[PDB]
Amino acid sequence: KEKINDFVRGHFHGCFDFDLDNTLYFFIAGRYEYKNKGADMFIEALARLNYRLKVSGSKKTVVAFIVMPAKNNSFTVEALKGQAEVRALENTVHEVTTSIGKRIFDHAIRYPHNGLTTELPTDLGELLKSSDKVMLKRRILALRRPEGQLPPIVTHNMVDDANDLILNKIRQVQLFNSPSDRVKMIFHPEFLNANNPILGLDYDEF
Amino acid sequence: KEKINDFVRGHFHGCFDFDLDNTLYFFIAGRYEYKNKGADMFIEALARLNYRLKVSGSKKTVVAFIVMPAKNNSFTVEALKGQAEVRALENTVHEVTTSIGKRIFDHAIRYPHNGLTTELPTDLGELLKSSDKVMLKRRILALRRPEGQLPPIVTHNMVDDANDLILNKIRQVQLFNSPSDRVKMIFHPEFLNANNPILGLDYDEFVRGCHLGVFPSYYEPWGYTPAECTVMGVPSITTNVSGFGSYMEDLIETNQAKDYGIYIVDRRFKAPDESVEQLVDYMEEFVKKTRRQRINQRNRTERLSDLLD
Amino acid sequence: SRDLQNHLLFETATEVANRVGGIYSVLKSKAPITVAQYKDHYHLIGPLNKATYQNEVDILDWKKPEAFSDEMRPVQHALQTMESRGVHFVYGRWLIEGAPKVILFDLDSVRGYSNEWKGDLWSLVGIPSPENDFETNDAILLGYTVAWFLGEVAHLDSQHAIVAHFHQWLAGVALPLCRKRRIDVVTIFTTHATLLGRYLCASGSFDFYNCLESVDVDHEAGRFGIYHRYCIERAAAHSADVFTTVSQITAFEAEHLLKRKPDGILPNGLNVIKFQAFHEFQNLHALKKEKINDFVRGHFHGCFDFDLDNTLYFFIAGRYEYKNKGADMFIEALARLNYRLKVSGSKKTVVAFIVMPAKNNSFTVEALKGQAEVRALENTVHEVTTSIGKRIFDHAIRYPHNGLTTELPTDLGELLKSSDKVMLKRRILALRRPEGQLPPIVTHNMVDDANDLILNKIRQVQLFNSPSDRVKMIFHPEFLNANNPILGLDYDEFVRGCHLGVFPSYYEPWGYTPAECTVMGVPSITTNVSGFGSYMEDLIETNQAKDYGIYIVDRRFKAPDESVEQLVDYMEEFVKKTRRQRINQRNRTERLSDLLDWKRMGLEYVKARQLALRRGYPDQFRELVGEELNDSNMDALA
Ligand SMILES: O=c1ccn([C@@H]2O[C@H](COP(=O)(O)OP(=O)(O)O[C@H]3O[C@H](CO)[C@@H](O)[C@H](O)[C@H]3F)[C@@H](O)[C@H]2O)c(=O)[nH]1
Ligand SMILES: O=c1ccn([C@@H]2O[C@H](COP(=O)(O)OP(=O)(O)O)[C@@H](O)[C@H]2O)c(=O)[nH]1
Ligand SMILES: O=c1ccn([C@@H]2O[C@H](COP(=O)(O)OP(=O)(O)O)[C@@H](O)[C@H]2O)c(=O)[nH]1
Ligand SMILES: O=P(O)(O)OC[C@H]1O[C@H](O)[C@H](O)[C@@H](O)[C@@H]1O
Repeated sequence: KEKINDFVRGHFHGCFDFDLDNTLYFFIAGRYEYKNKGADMFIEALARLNYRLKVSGSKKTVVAFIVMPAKNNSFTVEALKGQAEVRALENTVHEVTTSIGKRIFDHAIRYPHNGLTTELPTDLGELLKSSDKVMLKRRILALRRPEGQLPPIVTHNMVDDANDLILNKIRQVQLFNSPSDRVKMIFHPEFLNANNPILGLDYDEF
Repeated sequence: KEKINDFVRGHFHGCFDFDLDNTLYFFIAGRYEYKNKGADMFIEALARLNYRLKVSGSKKTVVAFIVMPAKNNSFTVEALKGQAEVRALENTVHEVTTSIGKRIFDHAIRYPHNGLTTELPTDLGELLKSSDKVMLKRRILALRRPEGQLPPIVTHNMVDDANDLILNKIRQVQLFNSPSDRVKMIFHPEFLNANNPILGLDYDEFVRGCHLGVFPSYYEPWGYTPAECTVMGVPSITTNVSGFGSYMEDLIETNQAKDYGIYIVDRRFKAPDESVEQLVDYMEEFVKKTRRQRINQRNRTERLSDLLD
Repeated sequence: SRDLQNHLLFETATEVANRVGGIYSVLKSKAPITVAQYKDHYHLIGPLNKATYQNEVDILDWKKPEAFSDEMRPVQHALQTMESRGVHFVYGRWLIEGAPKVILFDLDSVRGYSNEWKGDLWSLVGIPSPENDFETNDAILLGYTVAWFLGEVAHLDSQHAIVAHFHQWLAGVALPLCRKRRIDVVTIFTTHATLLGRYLCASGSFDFYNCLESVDVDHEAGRFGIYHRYCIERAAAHSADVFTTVSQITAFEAEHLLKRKPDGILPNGLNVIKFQAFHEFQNLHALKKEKINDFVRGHFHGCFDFDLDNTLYFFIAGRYEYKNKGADMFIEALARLNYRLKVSGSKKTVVAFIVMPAKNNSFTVEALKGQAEVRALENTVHEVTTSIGKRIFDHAIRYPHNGLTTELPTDLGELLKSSDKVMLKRRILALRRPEGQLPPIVTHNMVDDANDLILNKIRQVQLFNSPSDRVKMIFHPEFLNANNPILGLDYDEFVRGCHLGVFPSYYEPWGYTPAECTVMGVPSITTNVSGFGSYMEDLIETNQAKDYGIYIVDRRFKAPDESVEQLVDYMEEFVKKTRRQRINQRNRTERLSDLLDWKRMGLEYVKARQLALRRGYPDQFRELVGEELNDSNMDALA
């Protein structure tokens, strides 16, 4: 689940308005047989669930995955960039927390000497310096997405996007991953594999 | 030097009121020859240095090490506990900063949604929870020393503590690592070795980490000790009755030699109390230096090591 | 009765808070000494970039009484007058070292005035301003707005003498207005190039440096469709109390093309970041180089057949001006260098980066996936070594019991299990690339790949990053920034990581690009027709200059083909160096930093301001100093 969470933060970079501790992960998968496999029904019911949850005031979020193979030209640049920007924020946080550590540690070892009156730091300024703040703010800027751009409904560039049965159905029911939709939609038109650059899970693990 | 610091924090646990970024490490090392290796001058000089630094209101600290083998029953319980107590605080801080990490990250990735008005957290309470505080306070309590206990002057249990020349001399001059002393004494009665459980450095590594060797020898036909020290780019005090000192004295004009990290005490044409006062003048002249001055002096000392090849 | 010692300074430029090129770098790097000297009397001025000003400018409240002193009070009243005629602006601290107060004017806020202002410029200066050109529109708007502003300050303030300094023709429309309106300020104009000089060199046809005196400026300004802009630049240079360039090369050029001999040179400085340890810059080189190594490994996944420990990194960087910045010579020289290195059997590898912005649709999927593929292998390796660790540890702690007869494991199989081998082999497969596919020569998808000048030149010389090529090419058509997903470095960091900067410019009034390398202890190749190269050539004997990491290519007194061969000689001489010799050359390069510090260069700006005050108020200057001093130029006065 935590690897799924990693992908999902990247996919929703700059539009991340829900708590993953209160998010559920539904999926459909198999060969791309729109009618036979239930993909038409799945997408329809999710749209009705999305309406149902909004009405009842639910705080849950469903992220729904479709894993069926379609003709594509690999992953979108947005799917990969989002992943990299998140990875980059992580690494920046790790540098900052390492500094925080040295400052907490010095305070702890020195108390109660040199005018330290509390066992621990009380003010965030004792731990978090302006250079630390600058690089975090830059990492946050990298994750911002354009005015009115929503999290996409597909992870790849499709050969025939305009005629695809699953995408046209998602567009018809109007699940565009709006912030007010409690049900999110992600079509992944490739079979899962641990060498996948965005979601490095084999299907069984996923 | 970071490995020495790590040892010093342990040694001074519950008594750590000075700044390691502004602490210098002096050492003497060799065979236990109290008189011939100058250990008596060294300790006597340090006690006078301590006086001069206190009077001048200097905020610097010198921690002097004596590395000379004496019969012992290995490390004290105190030495080992402090090392482990400090590690235990390290690991607990590492847990807590991992937590702080998750919380900073969440805020960063989530901004500006769900009421996050600032890009970063501003209140420490968002990052540091009460379970985290309880852990850290417990580690801090483990580091507390009993009322009125001072960091020891020795790391080991000694076979004949009461008749040991070095410890008798340290106690005679009353260098007991009191908080108001700006000079600290640590006698480590065993050659260094990276298997050592409290200061896991071999000797060459230890020397590199230090700031100044002090080797006021009285009988010393060569003096391999300051020579090695010079080869590691560490400045050092020697004497004109040491063969290393005699050789450098003849090879460089003595006021210029201080620039290349070679201080030479005169023990041949001066009364002992004049030699001690000169040794203090050199130590005090070195403490005064800034970091940039220390760095460039080491550079010059390292060049000088071509001459000993 | 205006005070000459306690005076205001107003510095005006289009790049005041948005990077276009080197002028941004001048104003920024120069702010610490300028603020140190003036404090609350200094103000930068420019056009408000409504899009990008958010990132760099701290917005301040100019209306509160606390935001100005009482001697500086007139500047507030002047801004309150501009408000009461509807001129919108922004007051703020620029978020740089120095922290200088800025005044950015909204050019949309006076756009209604365009036609009567364009007309006043025609009738009362002479400048035809065809409506087509949105650049010369915005220059006229800015210039009229600023001359209006200084007009108010000059009337409302009666204590301070005022120095108005302006950089480039874009900010120089205010100059003729201050002269024509007899406004009580003294003006400096600094030009960082010439319009005609760019365009003459760009059309890389003729021998500009030697055949300069014989160009008909009116004919030539005509044929380039530049005359209306050339006329602004000329009026700036002619209307200023003091006129300056940045280099002697450009001074020679501004004499003959703008028709006024400059009063002196304002050579460009850097804000020299000292370290407490001199050697700290060497450590930074090795840190930043490792991040470049990380990128390279991804770029060459499945085609990685060289040792990065025996690989050097050359770069050219700058705005996309193919002839003027010398991208042509660079690519040509690398191709010959490749041939020399193959012939002499060299084991070294050179990876050449070209960092020049071009129209693009972001990074290729390929370049991103490789980074992801390499990062994924790294983590699998980390997993595998953790397990290896448990196993060495068990062996070591158990020895010599339970039949462990040697202190350490001897067979790999004790440590590396088959499940470990299976995941490592999967990651190796993900890095594999199809039969015959070569590492790209470019990291982005181009708009107009087939017509791009750099790509066509790389194709012409056939540097396709083949395994037998000892020189590799990577074109990165965007400026570097630490949020970049494939090479997460800021430009300064990347420069520290590299080994050699290569900037064989034909047209370069100064060239901060090699100067920035020098300050970072990175050797650079420049030319004798560049401001920086001419300047350094004058200070160091040209063979000694190579040992301090200042390689200068002769593009004045040599045929273009001799220059290419000289550039190649330099590259090959550098490639032959051992590591020790590289480390020693970088130290020698670093020592030259002091020569480029603003603490030295910024004295020329003081001479330029003194001369303005000496020309504007001769009587007062005389009685302040004691003699009638020579005002003919900057050095004659000092
Ligand atoms: O990825 C990158 C790569 C480079 N840069 C920066 O771009 C700047 C280029 O200035 P440079 O002086 O080399 O030439 P430029 O201003 O383009 O042209 C001339 O004309 C100029 C007109 O002002 C004159 O000042 C200049 O000296 C002349 F040669 C330089 O300061 C780099 O640090 C960057 O921000 N990011
Ligand atoms: O990313 C994926 C998703 C599914 N599967 C497998 O492919 C089969 C899908 O079956 P299919 O849709 O062909 O027919 P079903 O058995 O589902 O009716 C299952 O056995 C899954 O284990 C896979 O290998 N990779
Ligand atoms: O912890 C230590 C301290 C010293 N030494 C070595 O001990 C020698 C000192 O020599 P000693 O005092 O035994 O007599 P000397 O040879 O100086 O006359 C030097 O060469 C040091 O390298 C060592 O190996 N480990
Ligand atoms: O990148 P190179 O020119 O090979 O330099 C590599 C060198 O860089 C710096 O000097 C480092 O401090 C050295 O440890 C390293 O050997």
